Amino acid sequence: TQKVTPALIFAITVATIGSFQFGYNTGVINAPEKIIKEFITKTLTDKGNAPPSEVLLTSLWSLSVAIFSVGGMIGSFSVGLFVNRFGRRNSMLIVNLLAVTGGCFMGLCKVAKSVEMLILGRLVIGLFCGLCTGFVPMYIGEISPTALRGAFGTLNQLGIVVGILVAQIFGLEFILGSEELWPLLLGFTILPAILQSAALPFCPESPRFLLINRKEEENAKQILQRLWGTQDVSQDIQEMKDESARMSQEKQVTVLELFRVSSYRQPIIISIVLQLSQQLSGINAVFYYSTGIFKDAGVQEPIYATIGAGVVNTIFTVVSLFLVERAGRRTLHMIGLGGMAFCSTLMTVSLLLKDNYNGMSFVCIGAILVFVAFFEIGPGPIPWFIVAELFSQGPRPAAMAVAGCSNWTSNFLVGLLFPSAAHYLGAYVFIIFTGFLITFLAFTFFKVPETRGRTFEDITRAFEGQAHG
Ligand SMILES: CCCCCCCC/C=C/CCCCCCCC(=O)OC[C@H](O)CO
Ligand SMILES: CCCCCCCC/C=C/CCCCCCCC(=O)OC[C@H](O)CO
Ligand SMILES: CCCCCCCC/C=C/CCCCCCCC(=O)OC[C@H](O)CO
Ligand SMILES: CCCCCCCC/C=C/CCCCCCCC(=O)OC[C@H](O)CO
Ligand SMILES: CCCCCCCC/C=C/CCCCCCCC(=O)OC[C@H](O)CO
Ligand SMILES: CCCCCCCC/C=C\CCCCCCCC(=O)OC[C@H](O)CO
Ligand SMILES: C=CCCCCCCCCCO[C@@H]1[C@@H](O)[C@@H](O)O[C@H](CO)[C@H]1O
Repeated sequence: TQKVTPALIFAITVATIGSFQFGYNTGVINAPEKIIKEFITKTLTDKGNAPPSEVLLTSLWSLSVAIFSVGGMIGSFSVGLFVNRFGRRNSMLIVNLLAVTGGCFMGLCKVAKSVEMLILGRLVIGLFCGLCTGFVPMYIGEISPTALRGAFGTLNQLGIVVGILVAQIFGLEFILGSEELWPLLLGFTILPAILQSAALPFCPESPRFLLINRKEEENAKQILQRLWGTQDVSQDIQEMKDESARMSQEKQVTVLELFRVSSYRQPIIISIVLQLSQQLSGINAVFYYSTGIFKDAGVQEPIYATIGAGVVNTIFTVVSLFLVERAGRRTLHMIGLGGMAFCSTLMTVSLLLKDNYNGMSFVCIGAILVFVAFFEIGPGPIPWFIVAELFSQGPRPAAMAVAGCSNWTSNFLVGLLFPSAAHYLGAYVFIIFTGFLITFLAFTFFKVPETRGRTFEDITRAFEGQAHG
C-alpha cells in the first residue's frame, strides 16, 4: 500500500546532499597537497618569515587535513543538541551556515594569504560534515517506509561516494586542481549547501519527530499519507504511538545513560563496534595510499587507476542498495568484512612477492579494487544507517551522537597511526586491518541482529527481552 512518491524521493535526495558534502570534503583535500604546501610556503615568506622546513610544512599540512576530522568528532557528537531542539529538517537547514562559512574561509584563504583561514575553514567544514553524518541517516531512517529503510539508508553512502568521486574528478589538474583554481576546488562546497538550503524548507519534518517528540499526531499522519502515497498508515501511526508511550515512560536519555542501561548497552556496543568495523577496515588508508601503491606496482597512470577505484566505490554502493533488503544487513556486512579480509591479506602477500614474481604486481592492483568493492557491499553503507535502526525515538539522537563520534574518532586514529605503523611493518601493515576485519566478522555473526523489515519497536523489545536475561 506504501509507494515511493516523488515527494519521498525529493526529501531523501535533498537530505543526501549533506552526504555528498561529507564525501566531497573527505576526498577533495588529497589531490592538491603539493599546490597547498607551496601556498603555505609562499605565505610564510610573503609575510617576511623564513621558508618552512620540510617538517614544519608537513606539520601544517597534516594539521590542514586532520583538523577536518577533529571538527567532525565534535560535530557528530553534537547532533543531540540540534535535532530535538530544532527538529531534523530544521537542523539540516541551520547548519548550512557552517558549510557556507567554512567554504568561504577556504575559498578566500589564498587571496587573504592566510594559512589560519585554511585551517579554520577545514575545522568549520569538519563541524558541518560531522553534524551531517548524524543528521542525514537520522532523517532518512525516520521518514522511510519500514520495508525500504535499509535501501533508502544506503542512499546516504551513495551520496558520500559520489561526493568522493566528484572530488577526485575536480581535483584533476586540468579541472580545478591547479595552482590558480584550487581555492575554488575547496570553495565548491558552498554550492551544494546553497542548493540544499533552498530545497530544505519544502521537505517535511520527520513525522516520527512530529508525532512522538511533539505529540502532533494529525500532522504526522498527513505527512505520512503524502510521503508514502496512501491514506492507510494506521500500522505505522500506531507503532509511533507505541514509541511515544515508551518515551514518556523512560527518563530523558543521556550519552552516559546508554552505557549504564542494559537495554541500551547492547545496541550501543553493537553501534560503536560496527563503526569501528567500517573505519578499522583500513578503507581510508587503502584509498588514500592506493595511488602510491598502484604506482609502485607499475601502473603507468596511477591517478586514473585511483579514479577507477572511486568508480568501483560507487558502482558497488549501488549494488548494496539493491541487495540490502533482500540479503539483510548481517549477510552484506559479513560478506564485505570477509572479502576485505581476503583482499588486505592479498595486498600484503602481493607486495611482499612482487619484486621476485612480477605477475604479483597485477594481483596487488586487483586486490585494491576488489577490496573497495567488498567494502561498499556492506561495511560502507550499513554502519551509517543501522544505528538509527537499533534504537527507538527517545535514545536515537544520543546514540547516533556517540556512534557517529566513534566513527570519526577511529578515522582520526587510523590517519594518525597508520603512517608510523606502515613505516615499521611495511607490507605487513595491512594484516593489522585483516585482524580487525576478522575480529569484527566474528562479532557481526554472533552479536548483530537482523534489522531488515522490522519496526524500531520490535528491535527495541527484543533488546529488552535479552536484557531480561
Ligand atoms: C605532483 C603530483 C601531485 C599528486 C599528489 C598525490 C595525490 C595524493 C593521493 C591521493 C589519493 C586519492 C584519494 C582521494 C579520494 C579518497 C579520499 C579518502 O578516502 O581519504 C581520506 C583522506 O585522504 C584522509 O587523509
Ligand atoms: C562538470 C560538472 C558541472 C557541475 C559543477 C557545478 C555544480 C553545481 C551544483 C552544485 C551542487 C552540488 C550538486 C548536488 C549533489 C547532490 C548529491 C546527491 O544527490 O547524490 C546522490 C544521492 O545518493 C541520491 O539520493
Ligand atoms: C575468507 C577469506 C580470508 C582468507 C585469507 C587467506 C589468504 C589467501 C591468500 C592467498 C595468496 C596466495 C597467492 C600465491 C600465488 C602464487 C604466487 C606465485 O607463485 O607467482 C608466480 C607468478 O608467475 C607471478 O609472476
Ligand atoms: C547474495 C550475496 C551477493 C553479494 C555480492 C558480492 C559482490 C562483492 C564483490 C565482488 C567482486 C568480485 C569478487 C570475486 C573476485 C573476482 C576478482 C576479479 O575478477 O576482478 C578482476 C580484477 O579487477 C583484475 O584487475
Ligand atoms: C582484537 C585483536 C585484533 C587486532 C588486530 C590483529 C593484530 C595482529 C597483527 C599483529 C602484527 C604483528 C606485530 C609484529 C611486531 C614487530 C614490529 C617490528 O619489530 O618491526 C621492526 C621493523 O622491521 C623495523 O624496520
Ligand atoms: C574471497 C572470498 C571471500 C568472500 C566471502 C567472505 C566470507 C564470509 C561471507 C559470507 C558469510 C556470511 C554470509 C552467509 C551467512 C549469513 C546468514 C546469517 O548469518 O544471517 C541470518 C540472519 O537471520 C539474516 O536474515
Ligand atoms: C588524522 C588524519 C585523518 C583525517 C581523515 C580525514 C577524512 C576523514 C573522513 C573519513 C570518511 O570515511 C568514509 C566512510 O565513513 C564511508 O562513508 O566510506 C567512505 C569511502 O567510500 C569513507 O571515505
